[PDB]
Amino acid sequence: ASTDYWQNWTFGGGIVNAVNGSGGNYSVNWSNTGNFVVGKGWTTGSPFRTINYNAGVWAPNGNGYLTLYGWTRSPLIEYYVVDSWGTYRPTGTYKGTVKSDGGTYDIYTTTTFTQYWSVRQSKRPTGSNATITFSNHVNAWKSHGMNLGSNWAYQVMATEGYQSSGSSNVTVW
Amino acid sequence: ASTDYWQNWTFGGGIVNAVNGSGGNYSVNWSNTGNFVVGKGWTTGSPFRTINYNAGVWAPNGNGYLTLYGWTRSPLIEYYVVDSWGTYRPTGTYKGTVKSDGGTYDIYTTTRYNAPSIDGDDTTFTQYWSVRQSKRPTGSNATITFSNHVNAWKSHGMNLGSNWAYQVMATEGYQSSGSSNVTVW
Repeated sequence: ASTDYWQNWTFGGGIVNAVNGSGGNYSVNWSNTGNFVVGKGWTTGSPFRTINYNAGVWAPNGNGYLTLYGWTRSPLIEYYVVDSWGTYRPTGTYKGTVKSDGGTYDIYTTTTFTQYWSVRQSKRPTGSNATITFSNHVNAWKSHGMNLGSNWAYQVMATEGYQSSGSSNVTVW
Repeated sequence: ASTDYWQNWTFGGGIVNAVNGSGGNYSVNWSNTGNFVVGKGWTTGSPFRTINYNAGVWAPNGNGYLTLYGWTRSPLIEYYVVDSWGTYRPTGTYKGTVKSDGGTYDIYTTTRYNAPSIDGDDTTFTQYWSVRQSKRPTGSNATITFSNHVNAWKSHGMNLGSNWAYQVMATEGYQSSGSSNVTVW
């Protein structure tokens, strides 16, 4: 599918070199300081979307996430489906598990507004075509009282980095 | 001041080559964009901020704004202070004028849909605009004393939200080409 949206949010200092490539491809190399969220995706998110991606490079040196990222309004909720990370596996209040796309994910909430997380139990292999069947996560979240808002905002396959260095190259469709 | 925030939102196709430069510097070269908003500024906006910038290059070929840009929540409001533009000078519902930083600005409001994805939801949110009456000269250090604008808006019943989001000196483009180079502090 044609992604129709590119986002770079960079907070604080240091280097965050994000490149908005042709079609669904992007790259980032970083060395900060702060925090960033970079990704390609869709302007209106859907609980039904299947995200295809291929992480040609996934090389965080420290704290970084390779993750579906998006939010809803009414109410405002941020959500993540984390397929890989660096030196820190993100966690929160444990809610349950979901099996999807050949992996098992732990379900967490963090905190004011709430964030919803699915975090793969081990790092997903990268370099081959991968799918995130978002509906599996959405339905699992519902079963643990984690319901998304009614007004859907953007939805991206993102690289997030926090006070670290690294490189990623990701193609999204 | 040090900026602590860089934003690039790019919607649709075309080429939008945005560069997060050192310090408060950034550039954008674009062609045949859908819509984009690129800017350097601050994660938490303030109605009292004094924004300094220098646009070393302002070269839109078509529709493009050189504008202060930000958001509030409670209520949700998107706001602009437009110093220059390309072929299209932005307008809306005329409210009055304000003098600030050597220029005169017209004050406008516009409305946008809050939930276009929801069938039967026709609720809206408001945008506030100050748009310079003539294009501001670029290439020298320029100031936007934002409080002057906030105060003028207030006097026309245009009140900003209590919860402040980001605030950037932005380049925006819409179905156009061009280039900009701006340093923000």
